[PDB]
Amino acid sequence: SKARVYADVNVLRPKEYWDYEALTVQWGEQDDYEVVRKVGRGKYSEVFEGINVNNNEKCIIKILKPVKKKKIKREIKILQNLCGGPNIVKLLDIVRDQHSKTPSLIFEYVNNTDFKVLYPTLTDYDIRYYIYELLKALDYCHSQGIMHRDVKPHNVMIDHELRKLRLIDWGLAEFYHPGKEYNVRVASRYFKGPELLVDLQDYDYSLDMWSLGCMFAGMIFRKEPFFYGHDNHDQLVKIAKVLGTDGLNVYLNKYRIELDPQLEALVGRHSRKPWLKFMNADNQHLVSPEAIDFLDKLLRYDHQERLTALEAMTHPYFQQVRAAENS
Ligand SMILES: O=c1c2c(O)cccc2oc2c([N+](=O)[O-])ccc(O)c12
Repeated sequence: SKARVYADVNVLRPKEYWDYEALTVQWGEQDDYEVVRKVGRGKYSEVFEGINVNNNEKCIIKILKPVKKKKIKREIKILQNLCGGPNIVKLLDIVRDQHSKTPSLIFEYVNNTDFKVLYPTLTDYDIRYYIYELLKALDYCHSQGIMHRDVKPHNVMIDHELRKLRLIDWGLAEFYHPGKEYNVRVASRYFKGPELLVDLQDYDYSLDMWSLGCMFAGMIFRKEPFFYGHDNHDQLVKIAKVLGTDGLNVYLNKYRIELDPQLEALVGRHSRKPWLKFMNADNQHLVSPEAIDFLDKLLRYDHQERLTALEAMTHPYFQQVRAAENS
């Protein structure tokens, strides 16, 4: 399997663009940034809000708790290559953290409003708008030969007041190379694509489109997460209970994949459950034929059948967003 788009991006670029291991950081000075308070944590990162001592503006300080250095260079190299892209967080500086020998990434400040409180208030139009903004970020990073691999509400910061969106945490992001087999223990459980769950390792940018689909489904149906599995095996079961096993079967057959016996039994057999079956009084104001058509084209077992970020952006669902933009 290989990406249907942007497959040769890293093939055409200098080895220095994607060879993150050869990266040598220009360590800045730690006293240049002052921590003001904690704001959260990734899987292996402590995040704080700070202030640049020199120019007094606000910044974000992400201390990469022991991640592994190979992994630290990867994230830095990717952030450097993506800086300036639409709706992508911007890396301003890189320093050493006193309490530890942990690198510490300084980002431009991003005001975010917790999605758990924000999402319930978004109107039909707001959802179209923000998803389109997120799509701009994905088509951009894909066009630059990079897969984010951890798309989820938690990594999409939105300033609802200024209507600004930023795709964050590129700690699991990677460079796409045709035919390469990647690790499947990426992304967060609820947003893991079928490829990660059946061990199809030569996956590509399309993985992000599945995760986007999961986020989108949770938003329009007001059910988060939309696929609520309790472990990776159960996650595939939850997906199969909605998309049906008929399609799962065609997929496994196409890619010559054999589900282990345990997982195959857990999956069982299920008929497809119509998207409209998920509509109720709480989400009626968000479920429209265009929303469902767009969603349907994202949540496909076959990663090769999913919309690309560029195609997604031209879907009629976003027609008003584009119209408004062309002015
Ligand atoms: O990983 C990040 C992150 C995280 O894991 C958990 C909670 C907040 C975060 O914020 C970030 C911000 N930010 O808030 O501007 C910028 C870049 C990042 O990588 C992160």
